[PDB]
Amino acid sequence: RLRYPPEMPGAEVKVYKKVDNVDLKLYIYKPADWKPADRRSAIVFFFGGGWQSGSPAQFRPQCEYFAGRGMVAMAADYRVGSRHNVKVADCVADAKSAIRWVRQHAAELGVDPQKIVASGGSAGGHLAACTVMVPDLEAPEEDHTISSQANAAILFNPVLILSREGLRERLGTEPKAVSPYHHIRAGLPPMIIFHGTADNTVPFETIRLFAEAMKKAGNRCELVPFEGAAHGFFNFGRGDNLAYQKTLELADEFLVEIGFLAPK
Ligand code: NA
Repeated sequence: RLRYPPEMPGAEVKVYKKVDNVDLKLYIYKPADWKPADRRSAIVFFFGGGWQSGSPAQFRPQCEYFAGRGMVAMAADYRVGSRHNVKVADCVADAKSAIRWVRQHAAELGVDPQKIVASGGSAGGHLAACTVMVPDLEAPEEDHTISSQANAAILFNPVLILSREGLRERLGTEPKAVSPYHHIRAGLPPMIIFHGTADNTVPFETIRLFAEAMKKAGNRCELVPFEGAAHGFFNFGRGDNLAYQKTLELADEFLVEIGFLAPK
């Protein structure tokens, strides 16, 4: 199914972070007619795997699709528990480093620094959400005057509640500090969420409750239920790629809606 290290044919490889003698890579898919002077939107995908495993190859098909639509699309590698001595808070710092790196290098990348989308599945969906709405947890030696906050998010059955407060050994902080749900506030970037109603790993009600309170704060937060679908339904190769195909179509219309992508 998925392998690590990933095989990423045609991708440009860039090291976005060096930490603990590990070089963390972005696998970059550029569109046709790309030039550094471009101001294209960008999307950074974070794979899932419980902050313990997974592979950047997971979102390789989606990268190819969005580069084919004119986007600078990339899949980030980030540290995980089965390979590195990290906790969830470290994964968050890596995901923020990736967004900060793309913004910092927006001119070399042909990217609009205000059109960077964070995206991910399950644990990497959590990380994407952290880069839009969870404060701090930044790499301490990076230039914090470059924002690590993404400008939109596309989430594939994300984990969004990590503390049972107001309602742990692997987190690296107090639970609330890594929990997107406990940071809902007005003025947040737009996002779309795909989630299965029969998800036994991340209960759908936790996401519906999230999106409800997100709309109350005035945020554009669309939850697309996939009736009877289970955790992971969206992945390439699952079912007959019906869910993979429709999530791409729904994500495409979301990016055109907010002005990041041109209509087909
Ligand atoms: Na290339």
